[PDB]
Amino acid sequence: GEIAQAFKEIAKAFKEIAWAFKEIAQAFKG
Amino acid sequence: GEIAQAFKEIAKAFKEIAWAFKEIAQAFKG
Amino acid sequence: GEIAQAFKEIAKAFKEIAWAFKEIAQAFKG
Amino acid sequence: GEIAQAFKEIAKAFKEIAWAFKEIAQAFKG
Amino acid sequence: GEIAQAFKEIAKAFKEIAWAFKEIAQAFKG
Amino acid sequence: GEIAQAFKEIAKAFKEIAWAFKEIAQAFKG
Repeated sequence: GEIAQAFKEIAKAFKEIAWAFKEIAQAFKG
Repeated sequence: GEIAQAFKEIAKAFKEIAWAFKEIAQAFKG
Repeated sequence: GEIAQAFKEIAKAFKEIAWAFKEIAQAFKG
Repeated sequence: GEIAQAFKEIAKAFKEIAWAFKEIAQAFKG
Repeated sequence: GEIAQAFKEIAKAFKEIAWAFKEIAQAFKG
Repeated sequence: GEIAQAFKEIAKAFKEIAWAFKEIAQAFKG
């Protein structure tokens, strides 16, 4: 289904956003 | 229908947010 | 109905967010 | 329902994070 | 009910991330 | 299913992020 595919893409983007947030936090902490 | 179309547009925006986040994280690495 | 309308409004909100973070990614170039 | 409500709350928080990112990037340039 | 629960937890965390970014932006303004 | 598991993982990652930026925000005060 198109909706199921969109959810998969949204999950993948959330994980990429999470990883970028963690890199930014490391930049401020260091 | 219209619900599937809205989810495709949500997914598109999420992909663009994830890309921007990766760009921002890369700027904090120089 | 209003289920469709809710996801349509979510699509608009995240398009606004995508615009915002594209501008932030550009602002870090300067 | 509950998923749409959570998307809306996430969108509102993203917008506040975007505004703060803008002020931070602007600070780095004067 | 798992996906709705996960979305509620994501929304909770985003509210807290937003609070922190607003504090950080205020620090850069003073 | 799998998509529920993906969002459960995302929830755990963003709670870690909220924790990280709580510390960063309070470090910007002294």
